[PDB]
Amino acid sequence: WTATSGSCKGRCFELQEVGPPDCRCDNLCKSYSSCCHDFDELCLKTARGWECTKDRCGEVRNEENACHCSEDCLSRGDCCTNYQVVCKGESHWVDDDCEEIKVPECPAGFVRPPLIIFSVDGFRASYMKKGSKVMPNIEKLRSCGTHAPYMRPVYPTKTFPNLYTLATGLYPESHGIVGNSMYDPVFDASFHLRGREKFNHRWWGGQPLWITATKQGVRAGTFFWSVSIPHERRILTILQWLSLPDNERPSVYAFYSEQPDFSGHKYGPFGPEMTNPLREIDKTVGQLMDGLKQLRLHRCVNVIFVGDHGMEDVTCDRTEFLSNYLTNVDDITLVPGTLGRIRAKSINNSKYDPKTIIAALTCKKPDQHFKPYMKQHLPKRLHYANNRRIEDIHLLVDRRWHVARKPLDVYKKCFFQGDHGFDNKVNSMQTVFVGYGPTFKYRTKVPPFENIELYNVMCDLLGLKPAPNNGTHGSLNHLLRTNTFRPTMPDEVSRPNYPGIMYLQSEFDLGCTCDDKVENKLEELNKRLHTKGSTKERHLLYGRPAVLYRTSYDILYHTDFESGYSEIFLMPLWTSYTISKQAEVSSIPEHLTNCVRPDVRVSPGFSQNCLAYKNDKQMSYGFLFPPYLSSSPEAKYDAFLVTNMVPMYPAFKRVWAYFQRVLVKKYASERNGVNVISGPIFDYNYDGLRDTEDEIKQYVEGSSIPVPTHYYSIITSCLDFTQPADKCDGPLSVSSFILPHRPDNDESCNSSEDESKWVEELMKMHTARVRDIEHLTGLDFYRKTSRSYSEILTLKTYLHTYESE
Ligand SMILES: *[C@@H]1O[C@H](CO)[C@@H](O[C@@H]2O[C@H](CO)[C@@H](O[C@@H]3O[C@H](CO[C@H]4O[C@H](CO)[C@@H](O)[C@H](O[C@H]5O[C@H](CO)[C@@H](O)[C@H](O)[C@@H]5O[C@H]5O[C@H](CO)[C@@H](O)[C@H](O)[C@@H]5O)[C@@H]4O)[C@@H](O)[C@H](O[C@H]4O[C@H](CO)[C@@H](O)[C@H](O)[C@@H]4O[C@H]4O[C@H](CO)[C@@H](O)[C@H](O)[C@@H]4O)[C@@H]3O)[C@H](O)[C@H]2NC(C)=O)[C@H](O)[C@H]1NC(C)=O
Ligand SMILES: Cc1nnn(Cc2cc(C(F)(F)F)ccc2CCC(=O)N2CCN(c3ccc(S(N)(=O)=O)cc3F)CC2)n1
Ligand SMILES: [Ca+2]
Ligand SMILES: [Ca+2]
Ligand SMILES: [Cl-]
Ligand code: NA
Ligand code: NA
Ligand SMILES: [Zn+2]
Repeated sequence: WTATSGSCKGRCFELQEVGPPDCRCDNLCKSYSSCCHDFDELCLKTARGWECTKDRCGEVRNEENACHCSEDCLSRGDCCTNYQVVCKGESHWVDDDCEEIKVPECPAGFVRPPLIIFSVDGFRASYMKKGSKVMPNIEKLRSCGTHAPYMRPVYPTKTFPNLYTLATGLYPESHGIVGNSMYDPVFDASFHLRGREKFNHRWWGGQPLWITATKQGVRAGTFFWSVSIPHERRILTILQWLSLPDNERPSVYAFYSEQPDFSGHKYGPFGPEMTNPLREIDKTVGQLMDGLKQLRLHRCVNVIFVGDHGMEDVTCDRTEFLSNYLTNVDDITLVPGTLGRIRAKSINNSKYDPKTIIAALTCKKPDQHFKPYMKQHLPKRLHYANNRRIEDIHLLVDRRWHVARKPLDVYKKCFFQGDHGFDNKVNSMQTVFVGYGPTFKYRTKVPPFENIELYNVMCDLLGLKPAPNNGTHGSLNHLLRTNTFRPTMPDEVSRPNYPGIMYLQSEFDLGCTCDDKVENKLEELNKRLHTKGSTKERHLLYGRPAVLYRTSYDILYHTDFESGYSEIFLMPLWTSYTISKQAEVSSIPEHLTNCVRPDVRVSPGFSQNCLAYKNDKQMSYGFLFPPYLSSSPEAKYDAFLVTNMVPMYPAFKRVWAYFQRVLVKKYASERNGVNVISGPIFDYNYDGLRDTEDEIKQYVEGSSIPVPTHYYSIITSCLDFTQPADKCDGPLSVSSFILPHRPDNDESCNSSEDESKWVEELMKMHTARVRDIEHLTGLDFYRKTSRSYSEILTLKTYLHTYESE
């Protein structure tokens, strides 16, 4: 019930919410059908439109008008945004030259520069260049302030997950808005864009910026706008709140535009019909900036211009139908479109089987335009699994396509020419970031970054402590003139042991063999120095990784590589080696094919054994430092130490051996040397965080040797490739991956072909940030470089995407 006979007189766009049944006058009352009877008349005035004209200048105030051009409008804070231009000979903000804002220039009574977030739906990154001729105000923000060539959204690249990620700094698996449509099996309730379930607070986790602000004493405008409120009235409302008295005035505001997304779905991302929505959005930015200029706030407020996701060409004919693959199509529920999520239609059917659905959807048609995954197998960079609202079975849809359950779903629903939701590394899905104001830098371009980082920066802009989130605070310090956050590196929790030679060969009973009994004081002191760390500066270039949890591990040195060997997991946590551009690849010699050698620094009890692999018919082994890249025949024996061995499915060994034999030397050639850190990851509860021992679900049969869910590598070189990786004076360059450790290559449809045709494609799909690996291992890399810590945090958030420009 709403008692809609209250009044909005003196309450239009009130900031505090009034509870049912009393009627509301806030910017969300329409969406709840709860506005007072006189909300339209009082709060949504339209008379005489949105612009002053010469003949209105100096008019007698008429309270009916949408906005005013009477002499008293400046002190009332309700002039039309163009009032000073039409009536007082002033210029539009866009016509003024840009001039560096070195210090905030704020009216007295302003405690801090306000922040205005101007959010645009479906604004594809490339619109900034391609539409620049019809967007002069946006182009002035971009060229005079701080801009990125693009900003990466979160997956799925849909509105609700992304706007709420912008507001919280959280991945959708953590904040709970994992799609525009969701079923929660614990609530037994469905969330949809249409209707009332979405307003229930139980769906929305984390802490959005307006709550962070309010908890810390910083007042916030209400961020949400009902769709029927015209944009001109939204801008006027913001400008009116900015005229409130000091103690009542908010410091943070949001504007939202449904465009250009609305027209992009109808016309495609570059339909000729898209020029006018871009012009209209630019005009709205111009009203805001003119309005700030009237209030003397145009060199006081920080403005962020930001989008939720881009837009791709998608039409009805590019739809795959599950009815062309599955026999049982009526036994499933599909969430369809630019991603798929599948679950059982009925929980009472125990002849539903995910294994059979996946197999029926795998590589079944030559050009197939989607790929099925159990969610724990999705690329870890998507961070899309740890939530009960994410169905176990997921379809990753190719850009430009849809999936649907049956043809009748698509013609009983062609209209549309645009859509979005695909993998967040797809170029068409990228969106925009510009920051302009006293706290942002002047005429500065910054590299692309992820939208999960912005909440921390918005908190820095407002002097707030951010709630715990998934940004890396400090990684965006290079966007800011001041208010930077100066983090300190985490403290190491476990210090390593440095074992020497402590065991005789006969103490080991591992079932391993090696033909190594090939028997010099010159060369002998030398090999002793290598085991004590004499080449360590060449192979460990950025210091040893720090171990941020409690565990027992050993540093082991070798001529060609250094490792941190876990006595608990029986294998290295990390293995670090440098490969110069001059390095040569060699074979594994015949007599060494099955060689595994006890390591006399590490007890039998803290070693793997060969018998376990012999007996486990599913599981084989590989090595972390590759024997192919040994510096000499004699050094190569170190690569067969049992402390360099790790468990690998034979199907995974295909991928790993090709990476190590072919790709590393390719990278060294191209990048002028590389330093590689490789290791295992265990994430059996798919939470993106390092597993403890009692979470491990699989061991090499009959043993305590844990099986990794993934293998990573971090591949670092000099950004100035004219300097070799091991003698780099300035910034670094990194690419990394987290490969899933699977017992088949069903993910790669062309895996019967030579590895040259499919392995690197797989690795690109599983590209990762160094920070993703940090979460999954509890290790902290790049501890000892020449570089500032914020620069290193930016390097750790980099993702190498393998998209063109
Ligand atoms: C990205 O950043 C985020 C934020 O930093 C990281 O997420 C944090 O990760 C921590 C570990 O996974 C986690 O800390 C746990 O908190 C538990 C208390 O939880 C409530 O309180 C917080 C704070 O206000 C709150 O935000 C939580 O919100 C979640 O849950 C509600 C729904 O109930 C949602 O609305 C909301 O969206 C959010 O859901 C997400 O997180 C949960 C897990 O908390 C998932 O289940 C969801 O799928 C979704 O992703 C809560 O309201 C606390 O209980 C935990 O302690 C347990 O484990 C420790 C080990 O130290 C042990 O001492 C205890 O025994 C205890 O276990 C007991 O319970 C078990 C379960 O019943 C049981 O098995 C045992 O036998 C025991 O009885 C733990 O400290 C923190 O909640 C989240 N925060 C958020 C906001 O998500 C995230 O990791 C980052 N991601 C990456 C990749 O880095
Ligand atoms: C979601 C979400 N999370 N946080 N916020 C708040 C937020 C955060 C941020 C920012 F600062 F974070 F950037 C910036 C702006 C906003 C306000 C967004 C807003 O006013 N709307 C209401 C209209 N919405 C909407 C879209 C489409 C349809 S449909 N399918 O029926 O056409 C129905 C809808 F209700 C989009 C959200 N929105
Ligand atoms: Ca959107
Ligand atoms: Ca885990
Ligand atoms: Cl969805
Ligand atoms: Na085996
Ligand atoms: Na295959
Ligand atoms: Zn859309």
